[PDB]
Amino acid sequence: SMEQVAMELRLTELTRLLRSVLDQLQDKDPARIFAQPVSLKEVPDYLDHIKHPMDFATMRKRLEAQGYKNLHEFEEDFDLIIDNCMKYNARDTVFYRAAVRLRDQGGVVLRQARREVDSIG
Ligand code: NA
Repeated sequence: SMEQVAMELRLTELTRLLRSVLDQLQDKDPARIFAQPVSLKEVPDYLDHIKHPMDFATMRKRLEAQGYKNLHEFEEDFDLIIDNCMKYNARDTVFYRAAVRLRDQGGVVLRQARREVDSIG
């Protein structure tokens, strides 16, 4: 059907907006602390602490499969990256502090994305 292709035109265009948003969030992490999953060989207890790991490469694979049906789903994943990191690492660490900064800088980008997704549809 034609409707399915119009929805697909919108899921596709959402993906195009989310890709720009992802690239912009990932520029606020020049250290690349959040680029790839935490290594279970280097952190073998990780899953005893964090039940849903997330990272930017994993978000990108989902994005490129058109796996985000709305901005809420995308934001949930971004907040995992931040939230996992602030739980696992102590407050006085470079990692915990990188997450705070990412969150703060990410907020501005996400605020305007919520407007563009509402505005365009
Ligand atoms: Na903690």
